[PDB]
Amino acid sequence: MLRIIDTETCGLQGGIVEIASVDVIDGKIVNPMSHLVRPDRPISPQAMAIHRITEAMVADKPWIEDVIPHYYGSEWYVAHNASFDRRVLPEMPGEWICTMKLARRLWPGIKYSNMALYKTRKLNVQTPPGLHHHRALYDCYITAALLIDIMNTSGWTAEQMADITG
Amino acid sequence: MLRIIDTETCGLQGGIVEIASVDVIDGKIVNPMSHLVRPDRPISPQAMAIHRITEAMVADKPWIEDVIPHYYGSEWYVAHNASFDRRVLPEMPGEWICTMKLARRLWPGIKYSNMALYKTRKLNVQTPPGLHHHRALYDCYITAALLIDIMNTSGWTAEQMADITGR
DNA sequence: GTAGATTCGAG
DNA sequence: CTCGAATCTACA
Ligand code: NA
Ligand code: NA
Ligand code: NA
Ligand code: NA
Repeated sequence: MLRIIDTETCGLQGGIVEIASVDVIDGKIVNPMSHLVRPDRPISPQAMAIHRITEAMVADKPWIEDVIPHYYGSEWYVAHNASFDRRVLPEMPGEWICTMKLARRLWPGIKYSNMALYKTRKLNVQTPPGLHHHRALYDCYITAALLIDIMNTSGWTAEQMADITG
Repeated sequence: MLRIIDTETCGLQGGIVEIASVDVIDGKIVNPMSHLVRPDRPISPQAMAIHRITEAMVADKPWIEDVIPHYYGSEWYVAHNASFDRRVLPEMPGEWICTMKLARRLWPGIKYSNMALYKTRKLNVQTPPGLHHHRALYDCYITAALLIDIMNTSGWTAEQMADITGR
């Protein structure tokens, strides 16, 4: 069972405005979670321009320390540029897989943003209502679609995908 | 006064088979020097295909040690990828300027080899007689012309050029 | 800001 | 063919 994970932050240095996940089991996306989170610092304008989460939206929410355990219990954590998410988030009890590194191995000499791989691979997922790109959950559905494409293209197992990641 | 320094070697680790300089004063190139040098090691065939200098050509020349004293005493040294010359040559006083770095900053988005720049900047230089590309002295005049173009175009002072190089 | 992959000069 | 410093990329 693979658990795509994504996080919106106050900026590049860290802070979480949101976290979301979906699970990939048997080539199907299931079990979506998402949480707006009260960050440990101000939300930089550059980052708000991007995810458009405001201070008022996260002011009555829980600290990351108190939300993160809702995401425990997967063997495998997948993320696009997983190094980012593994740095800004607290310690996750599981192994990491990076869809960015796997997309490069598979398809050399292209662009490797979450969203560029989506279009280049001509992917389609159902994405939840009320949630635009660069929200934790939306982007989860994107990164999960991408994983499924990577698994259907290579036959790589979770364990192999982690080996390539590390 | 800026002294352009260039060096032909045995490989990309070092060993000196040739050295040469010219001096650039008020946009004019003067005081050319060059020496063939006996290297502290074998001339690899990879280097030899470039500079064209055989073992027999430098078998009874002086070692770098006996010859580097002619080159000392400038306040400023200039070389194309000075990193390289600085590494393979004996330690040199004065301040270093790197034309590769200056070209990168002045003209982003092109090639930065001595000879690429020579062509793109459409340089004209008076080269020495009976030499060719990758003969220390020959390359000096190329790198000197590029420096004089870089200075005319940017108006950078030496101190500004040393800053850009990385003091 | 980050850390890793890629590039590009010198002989 | 060697190998670094400089230049990209992804992430918010
Ligand atoms: Na992300
Ligand atoms: Na995102
Ligand atoms: Na040189
Ligand atoms: Na040369």
